[PDB]
Amino acid sequence: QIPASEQETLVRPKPLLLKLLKSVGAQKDTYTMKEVLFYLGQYIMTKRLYDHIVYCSNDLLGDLFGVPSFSVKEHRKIYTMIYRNLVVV
Ligand SMILES: CC(C)(C)C[C@@H]1N[C@@H](C(=O)NCCN)[C@H](c2cccc(Cl)c2F)[C@]12C(=O)Nc1cc(Cl)ccc12
Repeated sequence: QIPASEQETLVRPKPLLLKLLKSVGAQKDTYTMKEVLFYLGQYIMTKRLYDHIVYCSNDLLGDLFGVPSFSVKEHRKIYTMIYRNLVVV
């Protein structure tokens, strides 16, 4: 059910993820996970990979996550895919 505390986690995205974030406006070295989820979420809507599965097999999101798609309901899984592209602060 995940803890609310997780969204407060401070993180430094690796180069590729930092590249995705910068496309929806991000301009920081370090982010809170809340910011990361919001910016990735706008990356997903503005680019219609979602309308409850997200389709990214032909996008760098797909490259960063290592999957051609994923269910937006699987939060623990999404969290694990995101941490592979960042370092905690
Ligand atoms: C464009 C969108 C797909 C509708 C946005 C997404 N909506 C959220 C959700 O759970 N919707 C169910 C309805 N309650 C989802 C989400 C929110 C908070 C934590 C997690 Cl792990 C999460 F998955 C969301 C998000 O906010 N950011 C985000 C980032 C990635 Cl990489 C995948 C999915 C998301």
